[PDB]
Amino acid sequence: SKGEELFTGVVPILVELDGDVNGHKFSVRGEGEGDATNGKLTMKFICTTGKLPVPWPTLVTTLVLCFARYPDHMKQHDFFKSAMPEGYVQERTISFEDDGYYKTRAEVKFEGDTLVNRIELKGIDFKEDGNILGHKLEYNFNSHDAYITADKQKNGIRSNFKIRLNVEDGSVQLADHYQQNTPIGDGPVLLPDNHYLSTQNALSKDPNEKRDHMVLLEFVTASGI
Repeated sequence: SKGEELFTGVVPILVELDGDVNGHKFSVRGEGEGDATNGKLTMKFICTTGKLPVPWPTLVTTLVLCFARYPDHMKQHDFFKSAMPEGYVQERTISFEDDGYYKTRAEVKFEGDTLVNRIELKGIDFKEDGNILGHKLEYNFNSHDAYITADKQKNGIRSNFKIRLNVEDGSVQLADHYQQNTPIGDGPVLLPDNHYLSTQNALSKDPNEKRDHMVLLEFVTASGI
């Protein structure tokens, strides 16, 4: 795949998110690099408008599946890299149990040598002292698997998956994700057989950083074929 050739080394990443949750407007910018050969990415994100009005763990999945590692032994098509450099649109509904929901639309594509994820996020119907707007979630993110299927009619893929967010009182709150991806432009893409992506995330803080921020290490690996 020609798109696959763009990922054999280390690739710089830029993430830009404009958000509006219950009328609270905010922006996030992130920079880092991705190593798709190892399924690895490292990022630092900053809330550039001041205080982030939602917990950072609720934004992890919104803030580049082209950096997944697709192992040889499954020998299956990589939709996300095959769409590059022109890239793809990634859209989601994210529902939080007994609370509001996010709607997201992002374009993932090369701008020069940088893989860019540019996102528009809207949050609706949140409770002002629920776990999200009330900041009652732990600063961590559990490992999870997500099932990927081909969407033949839209020449893309879909994925419905759940995330278990840890609440400060010891319980969990489900954030259910409903995702669809479609290619940008008219280049040919590879539609995969059904498979899984497995993800792990390590969240930390920069001790010299005064702004509201998140340092992230993430691994994404394909399986099941």
